[PDB]
Amino acid sequence: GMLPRLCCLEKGPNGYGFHLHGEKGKLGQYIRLVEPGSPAEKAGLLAGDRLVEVNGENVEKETHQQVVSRIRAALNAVRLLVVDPEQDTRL
Ligand SMILES: [Cl-]
Ligand SMILES: [Cl-]
Repeated sequence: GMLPRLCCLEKGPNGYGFHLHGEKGKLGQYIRLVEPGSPAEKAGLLAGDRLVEVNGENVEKETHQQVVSRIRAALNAVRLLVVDPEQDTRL
């Protein structure tokens, strides 16, 4: 579709079930290691997706630490707006 994917994740016993990672000396947080059967999987996250917003706030220029803090601050739920970096670029 035209609108980016919005993944709404409900925290489970063992968390959301994904890793968030950045690259060295570069902005951008990306999804990896989406656990089978997890809230992350069920919401439609895929490894390689680039995170654009967390709960309605743009994180494209935030540090790893800042983004993790925002996801953990939503102590039970989170809405992640994500894009496929091979198909979407911020200018
Ligand atoms: Cl991965
Ligand atoms: Cl996309």
